[PDB]
Amino acid sequence: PQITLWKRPLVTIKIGGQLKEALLDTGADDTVIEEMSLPGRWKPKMIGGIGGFIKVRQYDQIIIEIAGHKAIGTVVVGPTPVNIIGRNLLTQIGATLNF
Amino acid sequence: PQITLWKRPLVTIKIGGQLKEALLDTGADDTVIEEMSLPGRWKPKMIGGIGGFIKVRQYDQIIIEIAGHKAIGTVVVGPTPVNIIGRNLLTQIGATLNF
Ligand SMILES: COc1ccc(S(=O)(=O)N(CC(C)C)C[C@@H](O)[C@H](Cc2ccccc2)NC(=O)O[C@H]2CO[C@H]3O[C@@H]4OCC[C@@H]4[C@H]32)cc1
Ligand SMILES: [Cl-]
Ligand SMILES: [Cl-]
Ligand SMILES: [Cl-]
Ligand SMILES: [Cl-]
Ligand SMILES: [Cl-]
Ligand code: NA
Ligand code: NA
Repeated sequence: PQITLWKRPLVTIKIGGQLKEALLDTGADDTVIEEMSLPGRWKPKMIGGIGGFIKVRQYDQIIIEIAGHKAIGTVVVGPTPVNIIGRNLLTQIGATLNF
Repeated sequence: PQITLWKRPLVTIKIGGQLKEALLDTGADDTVIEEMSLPGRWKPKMIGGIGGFIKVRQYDQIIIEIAGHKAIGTVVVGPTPVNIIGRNLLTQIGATLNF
């Protein structure tokens, strides 16, 4: 698809069998998801946004569908104001920025 | 141009006669620039993201050249850790997400 940016580029994702809404975010290195349960072990990570840092739980090789495209990669979980799909999984679904 | 997302989508911008590097950021509603002076009136605003909120000064009708494309709109200025081109100006240069 071709997505214009007059509105937020929100898409449906599926993770852990659950449907969620997420922002396709070229300004995010990482994929950041609201508090939820994921399988396996996690390791710690500090991510920094506009208003400082938050601690998150990093899970690798998580299976997630994004706007209908399968990805498998790292997802970090923590107190984000919105689910964010960052460049690590945008590259997996073949997304580009064009103008 | 077509920008792949293996790396941060950083471009050169010109604003207020200065050159800066900025992130093309589809996850950003607004265009947020680090502390600088801009001409005209301004009003205070709070904007928030990962970590919390920052106070910024909102300037209207500001022209920015974004990787060679001129665009005009609101720019907010404050203690952001990175210069960000948000959707309010990405739309003006015709930027889209494609996959
Ligand atoms: C109202 O208008 C706004 C409101 C909010 C924002 S924002 O900067 O807070 N953000 C909104 C979003 C979190 C809902 C835009 C994002 O693109 C920021 C943009 C951003 C980038 C860097 C630093 C600060 C902000 N990215 C970001 O926080 O990425 C996080 C997660 O991944 C890491 O990669 C990034 O690079 C490493 C750190 C960040 C980490 C911008 C304009
Ligand atoms: Cl919107
Ligand atoms: Cl979708
Ligand atoms: Cl990954
Ligand atoms: Cl605007
Ligand atoms: Cl358009
Ligand atoms: Na795992
Ligand atoms: Na103005």
